[PDB]
Amino acid sequence: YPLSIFFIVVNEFCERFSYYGMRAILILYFTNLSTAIYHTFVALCYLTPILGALIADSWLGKFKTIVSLSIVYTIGQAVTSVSSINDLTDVHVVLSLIGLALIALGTGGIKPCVSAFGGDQFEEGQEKQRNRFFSIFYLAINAGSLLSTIITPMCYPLAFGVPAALMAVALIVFVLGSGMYKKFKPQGNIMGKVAKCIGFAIKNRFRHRSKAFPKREHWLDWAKEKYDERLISQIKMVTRVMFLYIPLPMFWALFDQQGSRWTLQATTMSGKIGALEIQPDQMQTVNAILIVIMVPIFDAVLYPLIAKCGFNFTSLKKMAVGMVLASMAFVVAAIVQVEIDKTLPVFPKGNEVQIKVLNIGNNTMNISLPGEMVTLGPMSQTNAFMTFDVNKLTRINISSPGSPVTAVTDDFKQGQRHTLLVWAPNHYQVVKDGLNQKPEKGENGIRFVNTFNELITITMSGKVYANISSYNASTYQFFPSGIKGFTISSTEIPPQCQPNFNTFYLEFGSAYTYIVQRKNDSCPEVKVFEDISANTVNMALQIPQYFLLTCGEVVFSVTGLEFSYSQAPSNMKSVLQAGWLLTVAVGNIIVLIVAGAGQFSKQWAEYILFAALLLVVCVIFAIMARFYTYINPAEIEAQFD
Repeated sequence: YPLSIFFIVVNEFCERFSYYGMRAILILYFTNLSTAIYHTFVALCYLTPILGALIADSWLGKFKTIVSLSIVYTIGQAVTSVSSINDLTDVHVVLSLIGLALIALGTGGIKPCVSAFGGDQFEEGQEKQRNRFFSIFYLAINAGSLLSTIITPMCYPLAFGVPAALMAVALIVFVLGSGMYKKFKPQGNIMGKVAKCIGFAIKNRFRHRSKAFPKREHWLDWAKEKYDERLISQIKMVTRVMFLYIPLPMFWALFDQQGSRWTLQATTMSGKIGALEIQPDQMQTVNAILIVIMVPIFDAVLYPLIAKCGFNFTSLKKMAVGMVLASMAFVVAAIVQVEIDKTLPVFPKGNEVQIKVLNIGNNTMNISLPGEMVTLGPMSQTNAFMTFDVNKLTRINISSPGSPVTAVTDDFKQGQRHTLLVWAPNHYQVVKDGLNQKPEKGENGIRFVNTFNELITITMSGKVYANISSYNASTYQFFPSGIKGFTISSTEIPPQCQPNFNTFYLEFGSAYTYIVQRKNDSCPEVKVFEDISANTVNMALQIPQYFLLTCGEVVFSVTGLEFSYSQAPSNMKSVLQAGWLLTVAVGNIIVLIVAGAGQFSKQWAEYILFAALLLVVCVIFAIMARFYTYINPAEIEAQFD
């Protein structure tokens, strides 16, 4: 029996491995809305499966569609790669756009058919062996995911071309197994038959308003009037099973959160392990690492042990329990979410304005501000931002001991942090900061200030600041952690001056401002001032919140596809798979429905998003589980004719 299986398993592992490659690249290629864009196309890929089962069981069977959809899948990836080269080498965008739609079909028509195809090989009441396959099969899906991430860092033609090539390798091997596959063909228009049967029955029910209206079957009492009984039996099994899925999709909206929402939180939690220098975006991989080792344990020890004590868990029992751990997983995040709040600074909102003042002169200056004054010595700054109201910024006076007063006639934008630089009694400057949140992806911004009469130019690892006016600062640019070297160039600088310099360790999430000042020998000097503190909380603390979800998703997901396959009738095995996959499609809509948040504190969203909904669904789902939909032995009922 294993012979024909290996061709199938290696195909999915090889296939889905390449599939993940396109994911990270796509968002980078085009560059809150990232949540929509990331989720929108994720759901889109799961609408196509609708086109999968219909064609598969109503036309050419299952073997043909896999081969056909495999070819069209590769073309989409290949076309997108070359079309991208056409735009840069030489309307053009239209070529790239078409690839996306073509790529989706393969991603859609393959997932349902492949799963149903594997199960067919098991026929001799091989409950344990067929289940072993599904446990093995799911372990293969994440195997590709793990390898995809590690190779991604190590070009566009190869970035797109190379992943596409593997699918061809996967495609070729699957063909070789044709002589060994156990395959079945359709015997008519199954989809059409059901369509007509449903319409006639309900139409008949509409008739006889008060004549034998009480139905002994909610729908079948009327369908039987024209159609074959065993035909009614098959639809009856599928109709009941599909009902149980109504409460399921909410859960998938609770698992996807790790893709973006948690990764966003990883930005503010970058306390780096001493041993290594893990990056923020790599945390998602931790789900892959656990799942490969966790899956064998459950099948190996846990399930046999549970049997010994006589708990006798059923598929329904596990699925209901599986949702519990996922729910409890999120509340752990909320604990971590509130914890970080003790360290992150506060940013202005709307009509609020935050002000920072930095003195770079050689003499102390006195600053007059609405309802308060600040005196800052040479090369000194305020240790924290000062918040103010836009309307309350009425009078601003600047003076130095023994110097005339100087007013400020500039303007400030509400909702933007502003910095005031003063170097002489009547010489000041107003500059915008640009950033009003934690830096994206964890990198730390850097800028510079000009004090010399002439323009200056500075370069630092592929990024250049040039033509900077005197007593005016540039805008921030972001660099990774560690230590970076930089060089300066300016006409006023004599050649003999040394422009080579090095920085201190950067860590993650910090924001420092440099200052350039003249030495007695005309050589420049470098001073550093902080604006935002470095991230403190360690990143490994996300492991707790991760383990429960992955441990809970192994018990849930594995049973989901297996239980969907068993209850399906021998004729419409693939159709139900669409229902199962269709569950995920709805899920991403709910998170998309979030749109704006009622308030700002993220801790609220992390909590109500699961507790008020997921648990309520669980109890509601349990009620439906009380109606023993598992009591259907789909394998034997057909034997009754």
